Amino acid sequence: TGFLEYVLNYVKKGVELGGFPEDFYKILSRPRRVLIVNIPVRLDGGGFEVFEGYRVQHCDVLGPYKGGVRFHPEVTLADDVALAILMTLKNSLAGLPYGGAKGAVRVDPKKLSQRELEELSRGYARAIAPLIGDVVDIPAPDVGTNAQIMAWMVDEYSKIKGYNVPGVFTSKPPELWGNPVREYATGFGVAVATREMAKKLWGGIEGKTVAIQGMGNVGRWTAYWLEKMGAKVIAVSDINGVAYRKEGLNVELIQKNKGLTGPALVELFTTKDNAEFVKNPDAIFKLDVDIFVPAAIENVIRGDNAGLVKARLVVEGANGPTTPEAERILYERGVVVVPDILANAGGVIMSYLEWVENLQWYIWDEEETRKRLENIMVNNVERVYKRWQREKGWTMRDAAIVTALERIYNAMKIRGWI
Amino acid sequence: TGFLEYVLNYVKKGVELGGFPEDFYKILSRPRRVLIVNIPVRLDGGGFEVFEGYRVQHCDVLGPYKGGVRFHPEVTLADDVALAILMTLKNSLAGLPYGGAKGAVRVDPKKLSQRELEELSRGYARAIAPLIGDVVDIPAPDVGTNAQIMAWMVDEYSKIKGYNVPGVFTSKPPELWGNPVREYATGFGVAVATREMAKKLWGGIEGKTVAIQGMGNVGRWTAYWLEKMGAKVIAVSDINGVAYRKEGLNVELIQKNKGLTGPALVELFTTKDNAEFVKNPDAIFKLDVDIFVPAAIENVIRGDNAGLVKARLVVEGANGPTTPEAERILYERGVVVVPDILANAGGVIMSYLEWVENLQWYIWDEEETRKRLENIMVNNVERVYKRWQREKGWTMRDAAIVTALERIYNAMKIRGWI
Amino acid sequence: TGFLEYVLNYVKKGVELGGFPEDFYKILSRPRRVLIVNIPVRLDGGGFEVFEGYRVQHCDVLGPYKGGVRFHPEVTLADDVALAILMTLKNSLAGLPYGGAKGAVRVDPKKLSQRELEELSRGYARAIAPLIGDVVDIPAPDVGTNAQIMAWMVDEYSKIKGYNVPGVFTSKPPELWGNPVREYATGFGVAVATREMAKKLWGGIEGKTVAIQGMGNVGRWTAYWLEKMGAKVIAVSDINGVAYRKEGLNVELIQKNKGLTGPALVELFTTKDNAEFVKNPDAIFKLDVDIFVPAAIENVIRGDNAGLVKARLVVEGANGPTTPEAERILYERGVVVVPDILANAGGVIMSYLEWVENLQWYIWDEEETRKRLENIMVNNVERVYKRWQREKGWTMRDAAIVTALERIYNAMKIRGWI
Amino acid sequence: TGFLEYVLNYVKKGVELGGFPEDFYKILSRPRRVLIVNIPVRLDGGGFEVFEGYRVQHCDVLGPYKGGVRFHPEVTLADDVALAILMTLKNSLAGLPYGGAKGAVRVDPKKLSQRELEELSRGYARAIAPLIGDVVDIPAPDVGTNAQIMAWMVDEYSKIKGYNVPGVFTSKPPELWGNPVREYATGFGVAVATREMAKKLWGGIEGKTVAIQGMGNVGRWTAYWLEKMGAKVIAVSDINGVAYRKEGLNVELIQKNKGLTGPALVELFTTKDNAEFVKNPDAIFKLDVDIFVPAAIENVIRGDNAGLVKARLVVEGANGPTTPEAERILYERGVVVVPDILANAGGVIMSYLEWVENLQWYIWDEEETRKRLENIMVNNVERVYKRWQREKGWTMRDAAIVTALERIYNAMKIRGWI
Ligand SMILES: NC(=O)c1ccc[n+]([C@@H]2O[C@H](COP(=O)([O-])OP(=O)(O)OC[C@H]3O[C@@H](n4cnc5c(N)ncnc54)[C@H](O)[C@@H]3O)[C@@H](O)[C@H]2O)c1
Ligand SMILES: NC(=O)c1ccc[n+]([C@@H]2O[C@H](COP(=O)([O-])OP(=O)(O)OC[C@H]3O[C@@H](n4cnc5c(N)ncnc54)[C@H](O)[C@@H]3O)[C@@H](O)[C@H]2O)c1
Ligand SMILES: NC(=O)c1ccc[n+]([C@@H]2O[C@H](COP(=O)([O-])OP(=O)(O)OC[C@H]3O[C@@H](n4cnc5c(N)ncnc54)[C@H](O)[C@@H]3O)[C@@H](O)[C@H]2O)c1
Ligand SMILES: NC(=O)c1ccc[n+]([C@@H]2O[C@H](COP(=O)([O-])OP(=O)(O)OC[C@H]3O[C@@H](n4cnc5c(N)ncnc54)[C@H](O)[C@@H]3O)[C@@H](O)[C@H]2O)c1
Repeated sequence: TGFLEYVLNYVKKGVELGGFPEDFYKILSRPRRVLIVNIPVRLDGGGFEVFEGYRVQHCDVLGPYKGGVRFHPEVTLADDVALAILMTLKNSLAGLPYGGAKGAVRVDPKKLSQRELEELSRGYARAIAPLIGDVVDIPAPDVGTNAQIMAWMVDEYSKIKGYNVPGVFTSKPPELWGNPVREYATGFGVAVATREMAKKLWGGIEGKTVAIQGMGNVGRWTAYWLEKMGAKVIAVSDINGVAYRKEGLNVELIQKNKGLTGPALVELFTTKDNAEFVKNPDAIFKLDVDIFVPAAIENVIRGDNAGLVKARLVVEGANGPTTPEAERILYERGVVVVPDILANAGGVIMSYLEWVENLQWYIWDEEETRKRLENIMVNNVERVYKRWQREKGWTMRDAAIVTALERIYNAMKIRGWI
Repeated sequence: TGFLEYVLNYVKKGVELGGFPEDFYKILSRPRRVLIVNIPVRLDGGGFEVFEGYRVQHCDVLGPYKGGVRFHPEVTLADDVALAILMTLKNSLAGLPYGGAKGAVRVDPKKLSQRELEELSRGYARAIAPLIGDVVDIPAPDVGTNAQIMAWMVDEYSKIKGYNVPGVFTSKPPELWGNPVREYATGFGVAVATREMAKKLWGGIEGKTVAIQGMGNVGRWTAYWLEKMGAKVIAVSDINGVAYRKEGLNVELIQKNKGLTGPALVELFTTKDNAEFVKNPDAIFKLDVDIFVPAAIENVIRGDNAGLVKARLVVEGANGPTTPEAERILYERGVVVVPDILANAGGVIMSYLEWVENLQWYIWDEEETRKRLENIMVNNVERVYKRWQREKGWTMRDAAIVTALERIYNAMKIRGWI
Repeated sequence: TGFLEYVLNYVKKGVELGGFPEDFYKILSRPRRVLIVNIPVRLDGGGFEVFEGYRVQHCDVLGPYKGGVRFHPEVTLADDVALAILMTLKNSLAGLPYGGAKGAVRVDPKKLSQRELEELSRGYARAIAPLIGDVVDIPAPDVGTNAQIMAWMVDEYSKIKGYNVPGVFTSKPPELWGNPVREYATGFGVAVATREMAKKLWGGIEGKTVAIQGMGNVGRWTAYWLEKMGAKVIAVSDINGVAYRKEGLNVELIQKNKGLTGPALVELFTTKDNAEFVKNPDAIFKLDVDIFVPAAIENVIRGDNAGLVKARLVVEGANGPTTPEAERILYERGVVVVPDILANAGGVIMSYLEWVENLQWYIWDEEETRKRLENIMVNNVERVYKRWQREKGWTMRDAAIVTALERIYNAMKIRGWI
Repeated sequence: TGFLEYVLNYVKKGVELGGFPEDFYKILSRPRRVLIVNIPVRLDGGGFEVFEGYRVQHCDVLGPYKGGVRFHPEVTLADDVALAILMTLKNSLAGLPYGGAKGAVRVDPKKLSQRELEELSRGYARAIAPLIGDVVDIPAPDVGTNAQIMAWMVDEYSKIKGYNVPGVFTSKPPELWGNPVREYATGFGVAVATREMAKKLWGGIEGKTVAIQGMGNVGRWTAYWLEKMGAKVIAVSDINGVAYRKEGLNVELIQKNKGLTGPALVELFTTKDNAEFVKNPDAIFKLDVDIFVPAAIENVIRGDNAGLVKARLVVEGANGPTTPEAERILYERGVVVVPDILANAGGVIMSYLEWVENLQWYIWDEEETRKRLENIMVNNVERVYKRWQREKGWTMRDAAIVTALERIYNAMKIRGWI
């Protein structure tokens, strides 16, 4: 109910800004339908154990329910219900024909063997099965789960139905009806998001400075595709330190090191390439750069350090890095931040594309996929802009919240729900 | 949560007496599946309100989930999960091929308008529709619901399947595939069970004196069917006092004045039929009668008054009339008490008989229905007695919880669940 | 294929006798449908294995398919196709609305661990699932299978549909929606059949010396129920020897000590009773009784010992105990041989009742069930008797088969199949 | 069974060369499902007849089963099971999400009328109906069948589902949701493969000499498109003889005179083209050419003529034209032979494209169809080629098989099947 409150405030805040009837907020604060279950599993080493899991199907209007499932020992309904609501605003803002769901299972995957894990996975999918499906609810991986856990579920559902049902789960192995672009979908998306921002602020991202935080799965690929567009990745921090380069770091090294972890991949720019290694994860901030990209964790661009920020553009790659207090501070100095909800939505858009491909049992090539993925992204930005520019005091954040909140309201009205 | 904690302890006490593995208890302690739903209703005044509702489905093994739904404001899942647990054992004990479930909806029906109520009922059914059917989960009425509500849910479900589904809900109007016996179902059972226990103890019931407490739906019908079996109903009470007649009360008046409220029945036994009267509804405990039948409210026989009970046999028509302490007190005095899970099951069994009739689109006459109900009841009273006499230091209560718990245990074994 | 070539002629014989068209023979020759599956099992004590299985579905005119499933290593398709054909005729003759089928899985159940057997059993039900159902095809146990295996199958199929499906497999545990009367269903039937025949040849079975060969399941209860009808059993054989007693073997002992194996039973007759023991299971043949009942195995009355037979009436309780050559001889001596397809059909009939009960989720008492079984058998022997006497030269065998080929034939015509 | 043992051995090698566990061979060896059915047909002036048919569904891992249905009198199960295993491998190699299946009906269509042939075709689609469907099993034409027959099966299936289900059968009439490109699919694919194989060996087909064997449906269109790619068709043969012309045969005569049989087209080259014509058809094995294409029958290049071919590149147009022994020879003589499983896969590929179009109810133009078709084949070639070089001693066929076994094995592992 902690995190939940926050979301209930995030959405409630948006409503007041969009002048929406209290009735609208009503049907949004409560999930449409929630299924709680207890999966019984017989440990290969031992006796019995029944795990409690669930699926949160928040809203349907734009299309089928979409959302990943978590496998963490400290999970609760309220958080996922709260998360599910967020998933509804994201898809809506992404311009996808998706609803918003979120599932979970209370267990520590690091306590189960391959047999016990696959056993639980199959069990969870078989349990919620009567309520999911390729056109009703398409679960996806999250925290504990991964492409492999999804695969087992896809297979379990397929045996129940008696035929192969690929579209019921997304982000599955390339060998099991999946699309490879998923590897850098979020990154490529972050790069396209920002590239479009510059084209409207400075006229183009070409030849611009870039300071990315976190060479994980987001930051890493955000730097690669960024340069391919015309940016200069001069800094790429991480837990250890940073990698400076006034000419621009050689990101092409990332293609031949897609498994060189994040921290080590930071050293690579120091050991192999010739770059300045300033051991300190708090330097990329004050560093004189055009664009700063926090693609690591949350609570990074707080108020106590908001002053250090030198970049005039902040594309939130990580989830909720800039605190509300900082959001204000940064906006009153010129620095503008792009709503993470919009920027890192490339992940969902990718799952969407995988899904569409599954329905017509046809897989597109990398080039093909990347283009549609980009096209959507490019069109999502153009939308939030018009709203943002047609209002004073309204931050990108607010523009994005309303824009999403407005698509849902619109659908519900036409549909005759309110 | 305190009531649940109470039901779980109750189950443990039984899991041990029967000597079942803890794994068995692991499967029963948690419900098989829960479906929380939020149905929005358009009120007359204003236009919007979303209600909280759900359907707990405890265990399958003996057959489809069965259980009523509660329409009450102060409702919580925990308590309802507990009821579904008790509904599972009760069905097992009754010999019915039923599972056990329980649904609820937080709302006060005495606040909604006739229209709004129908709208809510149809919304509840339509929301839980995918998880119910005449062979998967058959709901029924409870505290805030009645026959009329069942009717609105039967019609709704039927307009969803595209044809008539009479067995998807029991306890429905006689004019809508119901069975008139429901009126006296429970009372007829209490009477059948009391007679059987009387036989296996005194050799016969008739001539035996009976004192029933409460002239409600259970009590008034128990006092009527018991006299038909030979008993001698000499005393009946309600909130307004007690009606005594040594020669014996004329129960025929009950059938000639059913629906004549409860307290008006008491005064009726005084006006028409000559009967003494005392302005004290607690005098029935004092009476020196052979059999005492509490058919009103719980905690009526506490440890602070157990020593005032003369009766040698106590048959529970209501739920929880005897306190765990009063139970022991009386027991070590020679007074045996017949468990409610066994005695008042005449209502649950009747619903079974209605369901079976609905599946074959054939409704038996009243005599046919009665004979099938009497048969089941009698057989149930046998199974509990035989076991009760096998162990030592075992109360009737104990025998039921184990006998019902053992039928579920074996079911899960053959099925390969444990 | 030798057994199949046999059955095909067994039928062709009936076709020429009844004078049915050859087009009829054509359709009844080949099975309507045949599903072959390979189930991969992960041997616990090992790695992998792929078992071969199938399910033959012969004729559907009378109603849904009904046959048993064999778990045996020497099972071949052809034999089962032949077994299917016979099952269709047997179900027709039995006066049931069943089409008769057959199934088998090549394996030695006595070579697989319990965990392995369940897995295999569950895989067979899962594989053929798309072609079975409480109203399309209801399997049953047979040689390598049993009630427990039937349970695992019902269970599996049920987790596939999503709800409980009892009527999908018969001969299931009494605790899992089965019926007790199945214990002695076959025997009782043989008892009723011999009783009816004695009423048409001698006018009553009262005081008739009977000799039962084998004390397994059939002979065991055939002897017990036979006495209750007035007959008197003097001899009973088995692998160990023969129990003689002209006064009458105390059959009540059979119910007292059931499940005491075959050979042990013969001894019990020597211990508790004063029966005379003879070390030779071929003595029963030489005995001069009124009614002989072969209930052990096939090829018991061959053409080399037919003359030795003294009984005036022969009732087959086993499958094919009388050899063809012997049937011929046994007949030109005034000895009537009641066909196995008519006498031991008590088993199929009992499976039909259990089924009819599951469809209505209502279980009948042993009384109701026994009486119903008896009824069907009587009208069968009756129906078969009228035609037998109508023709000259015909053997009960002929009359039996022809009666069967007739009900199926009349059905195909009315439906427009031929 | 001879061909079955042959195909089984053909796949045994691959399992070894690839280093897969024997478990893989276990499950891949036996067909998952086998539906055998007997369709009764009422002959015209005649009477009755029951035709035997079946569908072998081998392996559904990469996607829904796919395979053709044969109408030949000399048909046997084993052979069809064998062919189904090949289809399973072929579909894998083709990079299509297709399983592998094969159907057959034992009959000689050149004996039945149109009315009877229609009744047989519909009865077959109707008999297997429960085990097929646009996402389960998509049959197709083969020896005794064609588009006309598929049309009848599609209609019979559509009247069973209650709506039009076009994607259940492929290679159906252009007027019936089909695609024209099917006409030259195989030949175009063979042409694309060789053109791609040339580039790797030399650097282009432009200028290279080509010799084809048989101007049927495969060779004919292989020659047409081959020339369009820079090739120089100097020899086209058939049963009637050969046609040489070092300058290059004008293929325009093919398209314009499409549907002019095989041999006739050959004469047309001797009449409307100054090409030589030698009676002896074996001459094609002497002409020194860069590329040779056997597109007529099997057993064309054996051990007795292997050492005579001049071509440095041989592309298998027909099925199994090159003898195992001759393969040994030709290879150790510097001649590379392109596996038929890979080369003529063009028709199976097109079959996939027709399907995709049916699922989205949209038909592309010839250009669109050919681009996707060309791409797939080009990609299949690369995959095989790249793996072929990674090992020594291996042959094109060797790498082709393993390339196919790998995609399947991988999917089975990720799925938990092994
Ligand atoms: N592709 C996705 O899964 C996805 C989509 C939704 C949103 N985003 C969000 O992006 C964030 C990161 O995701 P990811 O996939 O890149 O994670 P990741 O786990 O692959 O990488 C995170 C990186 O952060 C670095 N890091 C930790 N603390 C740091 C600090 N103080 N300063 C600098 N670097 C630090 C780590 O060393 C690591 O390399 C999350 O908040 C996530 O929700 C990711
Ligand atoms: N047939 C059923 O619905 C059913 C089945 C399950 C269990 N029982 C249980 O039996 C009890 C009564 O059910 P019912 O359907 O007859 O209810 P009811 O409302 O028809 O009647 C209860 C009666 O109790 C009387 N009463 C209350 N306090 C009393 C007191 N101190 N002394 C004497 N009379 C008193 C009331 O005035 C009323 O007439 C409940 O606890 C119920 O759950 C009933
Ligand atoms: N009850 C049924 O399931 C059923 C229904 C169909 C037909 N019948 C047929 O009846 C036959 C027997 O079945 P069952 O279930 O009673 O078998 P069972 O296995 O229970 O008992 C068979 C008995 O035959 C005895 N036996 C073997 N050889 C003997 C010999 N030479 N002389 C004397 N006794 C001998 C054994 O010792 C054993 O006690 C089978 O052929 C079966 O197919 C039975
Ligand atoms: N397009 C397809 O359907 C397809 C796909 C799978 C594989 N291939 C295989 O290709 C082979 C041929 O198919 P098609 O469609 O061209 O067949 P087709 O019947 O249309 O043509 C074959 C041609 O081969 C000629 N021929 C036979 N023996 C010959 C000889 N000794 N010398 C020269 N010519 C000879 C015939 O006269 C005929 O014109 C078959 O084995 C088939 O399975 C075809």
